[PDB]
Amino acid sequence: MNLVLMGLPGAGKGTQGERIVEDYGIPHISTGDMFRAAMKEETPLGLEAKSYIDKGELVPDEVTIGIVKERLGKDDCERGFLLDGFPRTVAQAEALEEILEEYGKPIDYVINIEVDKDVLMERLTGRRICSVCGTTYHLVFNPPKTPGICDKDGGELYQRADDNEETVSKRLEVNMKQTQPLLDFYSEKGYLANVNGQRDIQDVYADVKDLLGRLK
Ligand SMILES: Nc1ncnc2c1ncn2[C@@H]1O[C@H](COP(=O)(O)OP(=O)(O)OP(=O)(O)OP(=O)(O)OP(=O)(O)OC[C@H]2O[C@@H](n3cnc4c(N)ncnc43)[C@H](O)[C@@H]2O)[C@@H](O)[C@H]1O
Ligand SMILES: [Mg+2]
Ligand SMILES: [Zn+2]
Repeated sequence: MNLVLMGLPGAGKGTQGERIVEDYGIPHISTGDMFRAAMKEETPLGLEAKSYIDKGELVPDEVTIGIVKERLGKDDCERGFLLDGFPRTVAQAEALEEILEEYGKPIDYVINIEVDKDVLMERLTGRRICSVCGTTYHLVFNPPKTPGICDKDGGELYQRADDNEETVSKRLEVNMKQTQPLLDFYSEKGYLANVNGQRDIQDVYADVKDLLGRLK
């Protein structure tokens, strides 16, 4: 199963992707997570990406395409994969098309998780992330069993650096500009499937499961 999840900041790509990987065992590849892991490990990649990430701007296509090409070439991906947050520009989509021919693994679906732009700020300012595994919670919409710690591993939950109001505004602006072009690109390819992500997590996942159940 070759999948791509797309959506505006805070729409719920990670929340739905974790559910997909637990049902299908494919690797969950999020470029955002890769960038934050790089920053945490203080690598050259982390240094390069941090500037854009802190501003809520897109990390340049070249370096981003490069780490995805490398990542998809790993053995854990020979049985399928779940891209999350990549591609997010038409240029990245065209590049992904080329890359997948190489690794002989064309896209089955590009799932677009649609949530009103006006309710995303609340999704992000109320978000808490696990410092250990990266899973996310929400103070109101999906709270951890115990405040301050992850259900799975007890790690401390914190607020992602770019989830501040100022940065979210830039993130929304930047990605909204990229949204129609990406939808048009995949609609034409026929890989696109829009899902209403502004409902309970389970209702959203049910619709997603429906789609994936159609693939061999
Ligand atoms: N390809 C690329 N090219 C260039 N630059 C790139 C790049 N990829 C990454 N970058 C750089 O990296 C930065 C960060 O990228 P990235 O980490 O990919 O940012 P993002 O796309 O904005 O997505 P988010 O992680 O913020 O949200 P999400 O959709 O996963 O939502 P979640 O499930 O956590 O949910 C959010 C909250 O909502 C809650 N929630 C989830 N579902 C629901 C629901 N159904 N109902 C109510 N609440 C819900 C959750 O509990 C949580 O609190 C970018 O800004 C850019 O600088
Ligand atoms: Mg995410
Ligand atoms: Zn955790």
